[PDB]
Amino acid sequence: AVPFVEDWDLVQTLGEGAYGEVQLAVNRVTEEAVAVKIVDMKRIKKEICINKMLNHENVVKFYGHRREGNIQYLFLEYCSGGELFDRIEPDIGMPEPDAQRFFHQLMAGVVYLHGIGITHRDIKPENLLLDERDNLKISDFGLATVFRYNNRERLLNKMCGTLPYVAPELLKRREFHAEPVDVWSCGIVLTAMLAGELPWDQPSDSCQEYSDWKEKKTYLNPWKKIDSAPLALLHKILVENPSARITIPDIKKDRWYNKPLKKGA
Ligand SMILES: c1ccc2[nH]c(-c3n[nH]c4ccccc34)nc2c1
Repeated sequence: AVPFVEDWDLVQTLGEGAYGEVQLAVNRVTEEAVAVKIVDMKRIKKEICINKMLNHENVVKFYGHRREGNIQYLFLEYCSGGELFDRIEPDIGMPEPDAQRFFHQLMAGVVYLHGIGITHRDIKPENLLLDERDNLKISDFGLATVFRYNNRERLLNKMCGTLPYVAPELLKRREFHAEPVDVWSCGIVLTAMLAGELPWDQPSDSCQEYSDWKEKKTYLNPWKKIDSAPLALLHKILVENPSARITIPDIKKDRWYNKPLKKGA
């Protein structure tokens, strides 16, 4: 019934991703905003697929796809808060309570994804978007994949993600469980929120700072910035053996996880 309701003005670049660009579009009638992620197939059927499965307040909403010959357009929730990456001040981090709130929302979203059998595989502050109220949303299912189907797990073997965030089993083992990889990467992001710095270049036995963590020398950065409650949680998440690593139901019971810290909005 409504005429030009389907015209959007491309208003500005939001981020020029590796595969193309995302542009803030705005509806000319309604003034609705959306990010339109632009992928030129000639330079994704899975990313569209996984996106159609998803519905949850801490996951970026996907509205639809315009096909346009070669240019793939993906029509996604606009988060005017930008990326979490930007609320982490270098060498400092952010207030404990802001962190603990963003960590509760990250867990929520991750519980939502594992429970529908999807693994995101690239969790990091650049992929954690914040709306106008400062609600966290998990973004970008470009690297993600299925790890339970018809209620049977499959082990992963493809190496992916982003080295400083990646679990150590994925560098040492041919095959590994999906869910401890995401947990692990959640703890790297926590460590960043609380110290403003990343602990190691990669979780290799050839990485001095990683050997230091494994040795427990927490009198060094970034751990000295951290504080015994959160850090105790981090001692359970960054455990090298993925079978011994804390799981999400157990992070929900953790003492700092349940510590009152913040006065509501
Ligand atoms: C400020 C700066 C960059 C931003 N990127 C978004 C954004 N929302 N939805 C997306 C979906 C995919 C990629 C980016 C986004 N909002 C921003 C606000």
